[PDB]
Amino acid sequence: MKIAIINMGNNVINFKTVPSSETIYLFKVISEMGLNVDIISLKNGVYTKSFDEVDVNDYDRLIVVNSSINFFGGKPNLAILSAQKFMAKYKSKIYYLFTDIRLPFSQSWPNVKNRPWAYLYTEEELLIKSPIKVISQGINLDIAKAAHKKVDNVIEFEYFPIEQYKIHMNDFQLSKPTKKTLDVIYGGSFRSGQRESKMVEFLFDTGLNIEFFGNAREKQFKNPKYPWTKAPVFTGKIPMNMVSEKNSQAIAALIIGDKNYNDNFITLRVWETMASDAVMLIDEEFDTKHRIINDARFYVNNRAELIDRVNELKHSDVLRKEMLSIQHDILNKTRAKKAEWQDAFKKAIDL
Ligand SMILES: O=c1ccn([C@@H]2O[C@H](COP(=O)(O)OP(=O)(O)O)[C@@H](O)[C@H]2O)c(=O)[nH]1
Ligand SMILES: [Mg+2]
Ligand SMILES: [Mg+2]
Repeated sequence: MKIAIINMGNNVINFKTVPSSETIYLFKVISEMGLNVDIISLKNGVYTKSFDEVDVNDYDRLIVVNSSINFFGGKPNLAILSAQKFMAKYKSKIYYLFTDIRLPFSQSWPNVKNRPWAYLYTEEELLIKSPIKVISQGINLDIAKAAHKKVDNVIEFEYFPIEQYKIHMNDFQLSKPTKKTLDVIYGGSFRSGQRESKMVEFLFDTGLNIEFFGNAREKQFKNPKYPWTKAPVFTGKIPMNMVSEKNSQAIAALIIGDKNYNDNFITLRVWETMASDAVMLIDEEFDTKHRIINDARFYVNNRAELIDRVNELKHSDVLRKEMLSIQHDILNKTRAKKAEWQDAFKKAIDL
């Protein structure tokens, strides 16, 4: 029994990049389940074996982490091409880990054929024909299916909370009390504006000391539908393995998501935030039933309520520590279900 896990569109080496980090973390959580797993990437490394040195059909299961397959500048991207070539030769079912609604499985050949460098690859080499099982982070399978409406071989769909992987690591640990330097914090990309309204509502013109880290930059917020006067401070990107420590610098950390994420996705940030020393404040619309934490104090409906809640935490250290204790307790209640989680994952990949 040998399992192979690959990232469909990014090179995997270490924790210097987010997609590489995510693949390594998934590799780790699967391995810790008592399974033999290899990460296959462009070259052999501390965490990987090269695509060329192995033979895909020697593996009993092929797991693929979702990614975009867009070629920038219309130039070749070996991570994408080699991953799909690897997938194309596999003769069994492919398990696609669908954690980002915007990254559904897609065929690269259709884009390659019209390229001047098309002569470098053949349809036979890149067209993936094996049946595929999409393992959806989102519970709503129709949304997942709508996202894959163009593919002809994506046959199955099954929900599984993939991004709980950070809390189930053998080396997982809650963040410790941290000196506060910010009132509110949020880390992420601009996600092509798929969440601009919420970002402006909760992070702009608040009068609070707010920091926005990650790939997002102030100049990206220019939609006339969502005006603002004073923006939060944009500090740049940090390694994925440092996100909880970063969140911990603030009194509170914001939870928001894409339209299709509301009452559907429980993203990685939910856990990175819950496990941090920052009080988790959730956009009401993101979890209307309060399923993450059955305590309305952790939820905010708009800018005004966010401002009120944050001030409350600033004027009462005891309230802040109470809420942190509660989210830490809730996080642990989910960790106590690791066995179930592991068995659910194994079943998801037909083991
Ligand atoms: O500087 C940063 C900012 C974000 N992240 C990671 O990127 C995720 C955010 O991804 P995205 O912006 O797509 O938001 P999501 O849709 O995950 O909420 C975080 O949870 C982190 O794991 C990171 O590693 N470094
Ligand atoms: Mg994610
Ligand atoms: Mg309220």
